Amino acid sequence: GTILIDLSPDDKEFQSVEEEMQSTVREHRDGGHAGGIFNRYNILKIQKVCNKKLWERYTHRRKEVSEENHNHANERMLFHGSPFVNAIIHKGFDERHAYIGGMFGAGIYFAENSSKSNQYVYGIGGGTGCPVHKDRSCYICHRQLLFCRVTLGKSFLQFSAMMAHSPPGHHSVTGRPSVNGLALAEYVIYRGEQAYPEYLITYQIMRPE
Ligand SMILES: Nc1cccc2c(=O)[nH]c(-c3ccc(Cl)cc3)cc12
Ligand SMILES: [Zn+2]
Repeated sequence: GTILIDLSPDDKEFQSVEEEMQSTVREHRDGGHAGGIFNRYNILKIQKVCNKKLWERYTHRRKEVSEENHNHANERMLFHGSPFVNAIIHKGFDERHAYIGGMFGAGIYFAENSSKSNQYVYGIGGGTGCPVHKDRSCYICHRQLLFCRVTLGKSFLQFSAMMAHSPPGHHSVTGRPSVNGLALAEYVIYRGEQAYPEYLITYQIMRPE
């Protein structure tokens, strides 16, 4: 069902996605261990992910959520990094894509910081790095992130020092940073239907000069 349509770099939609990718890079407390050392990315391709079935799966759930939340889906655009990216874009998000050991329980995790999702591209803690060089900080191998439309609904605020169910009466969990000054928020949904994998970004991390 899925088709991938390339966006021209001249297209304002390309530029706005690249800008969110680039401007949400931060330094991480692991000093680059999981995701590599970089301040910016070389964006190689942005593709729009088009799947009618999956989109309708998403908009149905979004409607259910907003109807439970005074007509407010609380929709965000958030990054997602995973070794299952290629599965996700064909079959949609489901329980196989959950971070089982996550600080907010077994759910599917999204980030405001692109560099945060970048840590999971090769797996939990960056795994053993790129399959070709076994290097978590590879500057050569091509990486992929998703920029996703996500329905938060009523989100449970977890103040935090940084498949299951949502907490009763909520539709998601918000991981609010309570120590790392510059960290952006992280979010968890417990229904895969509450996200749609809208953009596939192919990129490299870049070596600082
Ligand atoms: N803990 C996280 C916080 C923010 C963003 C992400 C994210 O983008 N991906 C992930 C992730 C994805 C797949 C698997 Cl198998 C494990 C973790 C976590 C994650
Ligand atoms: Zn490599």
